[PDB]
Amino acid sequence: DLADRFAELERRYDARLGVYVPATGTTAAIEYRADERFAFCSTFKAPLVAAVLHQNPLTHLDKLITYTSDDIRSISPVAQQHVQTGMTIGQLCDAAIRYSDGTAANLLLADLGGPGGGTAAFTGYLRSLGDTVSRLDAEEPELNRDPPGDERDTTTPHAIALVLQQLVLGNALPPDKRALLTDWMARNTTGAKRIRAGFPADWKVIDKTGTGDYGRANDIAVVWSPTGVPYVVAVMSDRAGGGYDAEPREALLAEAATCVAGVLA
Amino acid sequence: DLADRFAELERRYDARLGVYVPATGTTAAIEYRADERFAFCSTFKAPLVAAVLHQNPLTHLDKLITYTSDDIRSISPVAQQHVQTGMTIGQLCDAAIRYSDGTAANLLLADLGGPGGGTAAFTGYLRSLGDTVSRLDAEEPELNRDPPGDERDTTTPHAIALVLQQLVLGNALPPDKRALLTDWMARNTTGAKRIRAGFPADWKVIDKTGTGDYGRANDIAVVWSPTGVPYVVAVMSDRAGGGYDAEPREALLAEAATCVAGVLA
Amino acid sequence: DLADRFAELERRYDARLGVYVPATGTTAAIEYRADERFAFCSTFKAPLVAAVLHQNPLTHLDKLITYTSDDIRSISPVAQQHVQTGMTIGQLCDAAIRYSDGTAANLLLADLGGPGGGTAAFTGYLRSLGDTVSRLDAEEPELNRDPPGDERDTTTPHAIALVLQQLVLGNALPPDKRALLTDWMARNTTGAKRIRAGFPADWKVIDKTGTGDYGRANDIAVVWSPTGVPYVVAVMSDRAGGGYDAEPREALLAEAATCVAGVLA
Amino acid sequence: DLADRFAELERRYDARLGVYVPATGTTAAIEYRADERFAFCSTFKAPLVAAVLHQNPLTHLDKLITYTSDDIRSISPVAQQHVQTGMTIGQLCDAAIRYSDGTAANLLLADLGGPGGGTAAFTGYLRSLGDTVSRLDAEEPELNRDPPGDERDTTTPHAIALVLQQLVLGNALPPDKRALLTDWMARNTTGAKRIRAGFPADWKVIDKTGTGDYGRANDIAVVWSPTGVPYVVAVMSDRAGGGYDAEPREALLAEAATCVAGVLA
Ligand SMILES: *C(=O)/C=C/N[C@@H](C(=O)O)C(C)(C)S(=O)O
Ligand SMILES: *C(=O)/C=C/N[C@@H](C(=O)O)C(C)(C)S(=O)O
Ligand SMILES: *C(=O)/C=C/N[C@@H](C(=O)O)C(C)(C)S(=O)O
Ligand SMILES: *C(=O)/C=C\N[C@@H](C(=O)O)C(C)(C)S(=O)O
Repeated sequence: DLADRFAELERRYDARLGVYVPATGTTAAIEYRADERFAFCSTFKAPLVAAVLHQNPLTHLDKLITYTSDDIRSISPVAQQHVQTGMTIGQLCDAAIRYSDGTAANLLLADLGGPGGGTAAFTGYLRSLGDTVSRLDAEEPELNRDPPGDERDTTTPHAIALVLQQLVLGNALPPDKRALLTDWMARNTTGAKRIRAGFPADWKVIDKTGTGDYGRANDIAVVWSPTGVPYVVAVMSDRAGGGYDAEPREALLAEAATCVAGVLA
Repeated sequence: DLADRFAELERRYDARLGVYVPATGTTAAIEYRADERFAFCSTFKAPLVAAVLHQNPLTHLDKLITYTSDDIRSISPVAQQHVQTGMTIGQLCDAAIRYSDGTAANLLLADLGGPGGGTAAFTGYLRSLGDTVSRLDAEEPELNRDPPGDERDTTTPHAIALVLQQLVLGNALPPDKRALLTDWMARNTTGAKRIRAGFPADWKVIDKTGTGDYGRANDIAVVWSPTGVPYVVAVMSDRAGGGYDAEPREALLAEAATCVAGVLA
Repeated sequence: DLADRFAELERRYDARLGVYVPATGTTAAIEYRADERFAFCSTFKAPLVAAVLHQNPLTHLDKLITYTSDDIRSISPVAQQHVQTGMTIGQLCDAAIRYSDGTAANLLLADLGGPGGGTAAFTGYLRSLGDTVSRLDAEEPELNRDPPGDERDTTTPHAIALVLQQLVLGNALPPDKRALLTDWMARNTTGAKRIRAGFPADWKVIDKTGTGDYGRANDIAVVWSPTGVPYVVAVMSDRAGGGYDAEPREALLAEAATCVAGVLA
Repeated sequence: DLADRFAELERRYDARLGVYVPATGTTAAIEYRADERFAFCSTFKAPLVAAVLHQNPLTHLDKLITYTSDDIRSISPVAQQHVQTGMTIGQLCDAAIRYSDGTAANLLLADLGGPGGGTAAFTGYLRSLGDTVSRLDAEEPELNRDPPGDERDTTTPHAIALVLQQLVLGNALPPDKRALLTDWMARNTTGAKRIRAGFPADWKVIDKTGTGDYGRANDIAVVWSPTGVPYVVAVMSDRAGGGYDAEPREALLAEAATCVAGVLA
């Protein structure tokens, strides 16, 4: 039983492990705490980019957005260097996926537009992909700091997985819009020590990481087999027992992913 | 129930798969066809270099060995380039391991001395290491093409996995010699597509490959988890039903090594 | 007349090129715009680490440095994943060289201590080595975006080439420290397409890269002949005529290197 | 100029160096002892398989050739493992290129047919490519050991370049046949320590080596620049002053190819 190994890593790293791999024609689904709620954290920036892509035509990307020093609130390695010049919507998609830029996310959220920075617009977009569970209620960085047991800004390894299956493998976007999102994820720069570290090198890995308080660490990915077969992997985790300032354990995610690789090989 | 996945691979590739992973304090031993005989092929060169190292003072490595054109009877990518200069026992060790050089292995066997070019001497070194089943009856390239069912030049995944363990991890050698074999194997250039390919890149892998007729392909290795725990992995396979000319499938080996990796995480 | 090839590359890549290789015993010094000023960019992180190493005992490298979100001001691939846990002075040295992490270089500059985040100190360390020309007046990322003609945050291929010769080949650091700096520069991950790409593979190359705006692209390195002769190579280029957003051209650097390689053979 | 580096290596390696790079549209011709005669050695097997390719249709490759133990007269790593079974013409091509198999060459010569193992036939195909100079008179291994000064079994770095240019870059063979020759030369296994070791790794290199007595070391190659420009490089060398059993110096060839690489960049 793969679940015993998934229940060993929890004890080993003292964490709560969630895993979900959508079943294919050739393989059953992998499930561990799949329908338990975990905090999005930064992983919501994947479906956030595809939202803006879906409501707006390709030219919307060349729209410039200006901002000030007060708009920078979370880790923003790209946004802090363009406060004077401003950024085009496309650049904020690149910053938000590849570098998990917090400000670009809050901006892309306002670009969706609506109540409370268009968080509701975002959940809305998740409801037209058939996901009725997930929700987003705060912005960066408060969405990372909700206490355990609270359902705000939460998702489930089961529900995000399917979302990413629809977005990268399905027909949620047109191909030329699907091309941009995939590339941004294939060039993500924050997922080296996670899912990307547990799959052999001759597997392809696109991903979007998520980190937060209470030892939260997420990586959602689409990996390709050396023969070209695609699968979707969702790994979410937190260490609430350790409290607010518990340390997130990346190795847990990399070790988990290796277990998935073994069954997927 | 990792045996089901191994039995699925055998079907997928039209091959017979044999795997052994010695037990560790934390984990149980993995066994598929562990006590069946497969052909040594060029995996006998790892303990061959051990035997040479074992019976000689370190100074012997500088002893120059000269040979003639009629000695190059198989592929010898290195020895073929030194027929006029000659080679030292060390350079023959390096080539026999790192480039699986055929001529190197026969000269080493000769340096062991005794009946039949030192095949008997080699087998006695394995008996002294406790190996009760393995046997080397011929030289390169004959030892690669024995017909199926013939027990000559065969070992078992269980037997060789335990020899490798003692040579690298145990005390069969002193540290100053053991450190040479480990290096040579650490820098093998013929197994990028086998065990190396099924294990993530943060796992250290040292190996010696073997390939022969009847679609034979083996690889024996020591692997170090990212945390530092060492494991020994014997993977051997043949496709003797397809006949003499059958094609080895390196992907089988890699895929089994990826299966072993999930179980070992 | 190697200065005819360098000039032809300048014409071809629409760039200004600077090249210095100190003279060895066997060979003369290679010079092109050698005494002209080029922006440091990230190449300052190599002597910076040597600065921290020099002023502190080896166990100072285990000091834990904690930072916040506001401290992530440029791309910081490592620092951004450790905001919770904090980084050691050893880890910061690692990431400033190998991933050219920006937050790590800024922190280290502070650990040097002194006026304006320790840039006066970094400079003073260069003055103690003999460099009377270089200067460091800003932090990351402001030090990459100085307008052409300005002398703030600049060195010269001549000047930097001699600093790197002392730090690595000379005795500006005791062997135990020196070997750490040498090892970090040997495992660089940002210089695959620059000097490394311009030398044959059987030459060992350690290096630190530099990139900025105005198509700035530098790379400083020590290289070892196959026989073991060390040379220091300082290559720097910009394209400030094409303005702030001009694209750097790595292949200019990989080609210059290929020219220096032939002359040194 | 580049000729003074070429006269340095001669002194450095105590040898006689011959370099020829035919001029292209963009570059001039590199010449050093370009018309001085050097022993073919095993580089005649490049034009040899082309000759067999040329005057036969593609189906002639499947023809089978049986032979005996007495035919095995030179280093024959592949032909010695097929005495019983025999070899097809194509195996004799691949073997004679990639592994420099002596027996396979002497059989290909005899397949061309005619006087004295058909050597005249071979020269009879060189003149038709315009080469008035070169000649082949003996078989393996005698062609490798004619004395210095003698003209049998010689070509010139100028005369064999323009054949390899026609034979890979020209219209000497149709594409179908062209494809096979080229592939065999890009998979050669005897030229890692020569031209291939002196050009950067992002340059493509195909070659056929030659080695013999009197310290004779040749390599002829077609190399591609990282941008796609092809070049023909002919390096040949002997050390006639050190006697019949003088050691060949591969390093000279690598260094000369690195010197060719610098101007070509
Ligand atoms: C991505 O959306 C955010 C993660 N936030 C964490 C991080 O590691 O970057 C914190 C908790 C450090 S943060 O909200 O600054
Ligand atoms: C190394 O010298 C540079 C770091 N930053 C520059 C870069 O090209 O990566 C900037 C200024 C563009 S950045 O902080 O991304
Ligand atoms: C052609 O491939 C040449 C072989 N010549 C020499 C070699 O080193 O390979 C000898 C000495 C083996 S030979 O005269 O056959
Ligand atoms: C040792 O057993 C390894 C390799 N040799 C085989 C190979 O596949 O290359 C032979 C015997 C077929 S070979 O001609 O080297």
